[PDB]
Amino acid sequence: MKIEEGKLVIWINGDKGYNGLAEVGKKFEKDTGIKVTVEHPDKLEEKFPQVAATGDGPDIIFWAHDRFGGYAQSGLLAEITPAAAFQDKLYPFTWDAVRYNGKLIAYPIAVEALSLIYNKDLLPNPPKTWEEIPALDKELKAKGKSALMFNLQEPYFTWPLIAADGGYAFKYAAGKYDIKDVGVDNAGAKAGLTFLVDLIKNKHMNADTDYSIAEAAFNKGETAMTINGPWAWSNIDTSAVNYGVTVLPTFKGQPSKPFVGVLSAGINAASPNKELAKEFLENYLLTDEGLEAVNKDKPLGAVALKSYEEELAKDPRIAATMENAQKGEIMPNIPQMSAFWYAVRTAVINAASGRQTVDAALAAAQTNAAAASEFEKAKINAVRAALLENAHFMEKFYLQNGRFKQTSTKWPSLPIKEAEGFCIRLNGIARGALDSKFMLKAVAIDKDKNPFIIKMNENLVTFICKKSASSCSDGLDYFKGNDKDCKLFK
Ligand SMILES: OC[C@H]1O[C@H](O[C@H]2[C@H](O)[C@@H](O)[C@@H](O[C@H]3[C@H](O)[C@@H](O)[C@@H](O)O[C@@H]3CO)O[C@@H]2CO)[C@H](O)[C@@H](O)[C@@H]1O
Ligand code: NA
Ligand code: NA
Ligand code: NA
Ligand code: NA
Ligand code: NA
Repeated sequence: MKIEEGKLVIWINGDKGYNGLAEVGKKFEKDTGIKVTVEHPDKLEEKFPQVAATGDGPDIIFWAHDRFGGYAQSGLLAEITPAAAFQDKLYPFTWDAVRYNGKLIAYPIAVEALSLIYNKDLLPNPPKTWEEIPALDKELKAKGKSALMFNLQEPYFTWPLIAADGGYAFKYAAGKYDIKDVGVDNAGAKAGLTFLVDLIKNKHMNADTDYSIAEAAFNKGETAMTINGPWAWSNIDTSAVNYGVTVLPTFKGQPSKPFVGVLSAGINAASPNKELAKEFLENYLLTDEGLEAVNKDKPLGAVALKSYEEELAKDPRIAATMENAQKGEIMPNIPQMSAFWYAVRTAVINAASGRQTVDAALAAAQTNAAAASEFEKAKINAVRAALLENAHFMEKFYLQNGRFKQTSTKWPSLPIKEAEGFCIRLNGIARGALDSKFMLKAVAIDKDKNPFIIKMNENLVTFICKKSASSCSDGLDYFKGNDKDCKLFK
């Protein structure tokens, strides 16, 4: 159950250079005696918050930075505090990708963007526009080939087209990503997904194509182009394909806008090996030799470490990666990114299969992306459970005393005064309060992490309110005052 002291367990995705990373772990063990176990479990980014919530999981978790705000909201990550001399060794924008509510919550490793990858023997002059792909596919179909195959099961790969003409995830305004301003169903997003769906309708792509299908077709010379990231180049090198890496096609005259990911390494808040983890990441991995060992296994892309990036930048494939990154933008790291991705995944699959029109698929995704996160819903349920336990006490107290108040100016002391990061009190001053009614109110101790209050009456009718000035630190035994932006709990 508990993480073992005196060892490092690392999780990293199966498309990355995990054998190269294990070589870094071997060097760490030679120098320190500390064994390093690198694992690449399936769905590691979903497993981590499940097991880390209980104090389990790896010491170190690797993923793109977009997952990390959610992990931090759940209290799963240790704060990262590099010395200034170390911080200056990495590009500032990579630290900003892993900065959440003022704190660094991971070490940045590498900067990833998708590029267009093309077979130079089939296609010495690849297209500059998406619009010319249908004609090109027709020519290649006459030769027993196809123009383009890429993973249609993951929204990461289709997003650059959706974003090109105006799609966006969350608008950045007034100094934050605004989770109420989602750009998934505007005209530009609809234009881009419509074009992808048109390609499928016209048999230029097949809706069922996934990562392995598209990789095999490209690496076997059956399709002229694919869309993928630097991690994919290793398997192409093994193949007989002479490939180039270039800027993504434009759509309606505008660049495709890939979402740029920073592969990042966080430290589990429950790890008893935090100082060893920091030494591994700072002094072994984030060095020219450490990144090289990973890069030799599967290319990292551009790296966050300035010294090594100066070498990698001379590789034309890295120059092309950077060109596409410059036309995209950094993913937000905020907790809501999970809801955004799951929503767009379903939309693309549904529109591409014909199960829904583009308009209906994206209208649903727009709603789902802005809807209450899984964290918020779980928190509300868990806080409500604590309210129910206190309500049970209130009814026990009532039977014992004939009223809900202890005295005319004092409420009885509750059995569950804190739960799930909320303080819980009776709501309303006791003076003049009626004898056969009560209200319980739960307020967050950390109101940036849990920006809502929950209140419940004696018959368990519950409201969630997003605006309240109440504070758990005000030194009082009750709450008073009105809440705003309230909605019935169902
Ligand atoms: O689609 C469901 C999927 O949504 C979320 O996954 C997203 C990743 O969080 C995001 O980083 C990006 O993933 C790509 C990696 O950055 C890249 O290094 C490489 O591994 O390819 C990945 C894409 O397959 O985009 C995906 C969305 O496609 C969410 O975190 C997942 O739990 C969920 O399964
Ligand atoms: Na340091
Ligand atoms: Na910090
Ligand atoms: Na923000
Ligand atoms: Na690289
Ligand atoms: Na470039």
